[PDB]
Amino acid sequence: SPTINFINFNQTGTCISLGTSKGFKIFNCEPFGKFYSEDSGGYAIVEMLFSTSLLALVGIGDQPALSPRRLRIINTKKHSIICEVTFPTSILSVKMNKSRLVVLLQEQIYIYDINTMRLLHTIETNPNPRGLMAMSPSVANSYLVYPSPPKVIKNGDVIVFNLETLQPTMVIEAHKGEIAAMAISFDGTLMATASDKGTIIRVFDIETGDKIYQFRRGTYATRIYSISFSEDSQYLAVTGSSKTVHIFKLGESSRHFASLKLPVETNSHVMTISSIGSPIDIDTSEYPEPVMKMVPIRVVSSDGYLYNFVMDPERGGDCLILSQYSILM
Repeated sequence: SPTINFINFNQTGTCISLGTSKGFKIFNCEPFGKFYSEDSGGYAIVEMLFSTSLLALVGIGDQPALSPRRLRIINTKKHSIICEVTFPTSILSVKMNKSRLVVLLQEQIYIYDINTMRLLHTIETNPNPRGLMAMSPSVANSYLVYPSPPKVIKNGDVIVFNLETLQPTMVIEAHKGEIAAMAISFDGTLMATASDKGTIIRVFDIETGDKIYQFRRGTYATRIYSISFSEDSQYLAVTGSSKTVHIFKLGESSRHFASLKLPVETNSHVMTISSIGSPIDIDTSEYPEPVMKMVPIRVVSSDGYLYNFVMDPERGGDCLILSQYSILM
């Protein structure tokens, strides 16, 4: 039985990247199935480009060849190695769209042309120990957002950086405290942020800097693990240490529009990621709660299961858990 170290969806929500102590795995979401697998060694980062065969790996450290300071770019259809780049400190994050690749270190950001692999720019950051950043999956609004703390008020400033021209566009005073999560809409239009107090979720317009939405999350401060826009930007999923997943609806303030309840059986210190899918149609029977259009949402947990929920786009509330599958069987 292997330990899970990393999980992510691809930019579309159709595939799952996963990295364990013994290899890495790649799944299709629906109909669920392993698409690729490898027993090489321990991995810390496994990141996809949308459904191309290119993926980026960083080994966790149980091998001389996969030090945490090394990005390796592989092709799964060719079984080839496109490239490898090394960095002065451990890699904390890797993000991609079809024009640029970004590697995130605690105090630097590296920005590459993804076809050439020519390094285009490097940003010197103040310490980002939590490896927080968000990158637009659309080339047309190709934006990267990353936290901008003071070098040890204004702890929750965020930098919006234009990847195409490699120049910063604005500073958003998003939060009063350290940033704890960030997401960017599929069209590179909106940004969503939360601070380490997880009480308030904010949504800004990238072009303006104008705060467009503010949601209250929970009552007492709890940690936030993830934020994700649905592709049409009408819903926003946030997961944190409460074992609850909250869905907020994007039309002063608002509490959450719906919630997902992961099974009581799961460990309570498990971290999760989610993605909200395009709506679909369901027959009433075979699922108590006659053909309504639900909104499907997927939640996958560190303990290694994928969960299928559906939300009622008009009534919200607590969402029904449709299904569950597992990784490494």
